[PDB]
Amino acid sequence: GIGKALKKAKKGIGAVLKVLTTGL
Repeated sequence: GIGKALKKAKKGIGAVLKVLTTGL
């Protein structure tokens, strides 16, 4: 049930760009 992690990940969205820089 990935829908459980993706739903909560909404709060950690800011992290989707914080680390994304390490490779971007």
